[PDB]
Amino acid sequence: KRSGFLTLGYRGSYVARIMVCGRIALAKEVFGDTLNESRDEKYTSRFYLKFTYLEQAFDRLSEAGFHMVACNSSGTAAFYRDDKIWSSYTEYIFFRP
Amino acid sequence: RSGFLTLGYRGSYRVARIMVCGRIALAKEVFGDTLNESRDYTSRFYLKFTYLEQAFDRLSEAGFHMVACNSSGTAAFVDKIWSSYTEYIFFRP
Amino acid sequence: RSGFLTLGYRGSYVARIMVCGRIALAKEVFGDTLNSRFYLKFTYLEQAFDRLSEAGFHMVACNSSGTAKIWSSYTEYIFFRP
Amino acid sequence: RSGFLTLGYRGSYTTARIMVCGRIALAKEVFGDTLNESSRFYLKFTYLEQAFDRLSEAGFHMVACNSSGTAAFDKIWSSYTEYIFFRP
Repeated sequence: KRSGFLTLGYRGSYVARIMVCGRIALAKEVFGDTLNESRDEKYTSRFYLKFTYLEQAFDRLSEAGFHMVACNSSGTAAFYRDDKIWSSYTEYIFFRP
Repeated sequence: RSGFLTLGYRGSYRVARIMVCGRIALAKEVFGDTLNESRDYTSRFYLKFTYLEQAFDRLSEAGFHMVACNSSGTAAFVDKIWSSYTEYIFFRP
Repeated sequence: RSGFLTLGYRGSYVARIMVCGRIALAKEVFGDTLNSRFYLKFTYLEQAFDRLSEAGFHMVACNSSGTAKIWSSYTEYIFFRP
Repeated sequence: RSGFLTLGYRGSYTTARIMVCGRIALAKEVFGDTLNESSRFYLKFTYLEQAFDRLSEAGFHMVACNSSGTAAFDKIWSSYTEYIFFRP
């Protein structure tokens, strides 16, 4: 089935890492040869994106017919007391009918 | 004087409740009489007459900084209707 | 699944360990509860970090403030699960 | 003669200057020429153990301790501990 979900993970710290989770057939259709599997899962796996920024991944998902459904963001900071270093991780859940 | 404060915002995209968890001394110092205990979320404390932006101003003037955060927002068929629940962790040295 | 958990306790170096967060996350991690300012509280040997570590939570922040003689401190631990 | 003094200490123990807060008369008496203007000052040629000895020999007792530590992704820890001393 061409329908399904695709989770887009982004681990940033304010060249980051972009993750793609979901069925393999859906990941290869939207992202092509930018996938890099890292198993750590039946018919689904997690991939890392090369030669692709976050905005480009959105354009690939938008043209493929996916829409953002859920978004799980979380960040933690560490300290003088005015300057902090944030380390966030966001998951954008996309779905295609 | 030092310690943590937790905010629990459950909004949509203005009728959102703001849960507060932490020491009673720090919560009373920042929010004052806007603290209320629901006699009906492990703290049962919420904020009256206070939006999320106003809660950030009270924490900033009191000397608290956002050290951690975790948001989770879903969407239903409607653009769309987004329902997000966010937990803010504030800390004052 | 995700969320924060806070463990605050007033000791004299030990009283109850108050728990902050959601009731769903509190009962999922702990088999103990109660009825600071927190409705739920755990009274144990302070080895609840294991019940938090294997459950998926990690210590992300900590703050201990004590005053004097005998010291009366109040420590707050911040745990988070992705 | 009597007053308060605070010793700020910052560290970064992943997976260290010393600050002094108080009156210039009390800070100059305890730490001599080790403190420099940053009132607030920072110490040189002095560790945390030696700073406690200078306050102990001067008559200051530790009355408060506020230790804090924040982490960020097995992570980068940023700890800040200040000791509040007082002499009658």
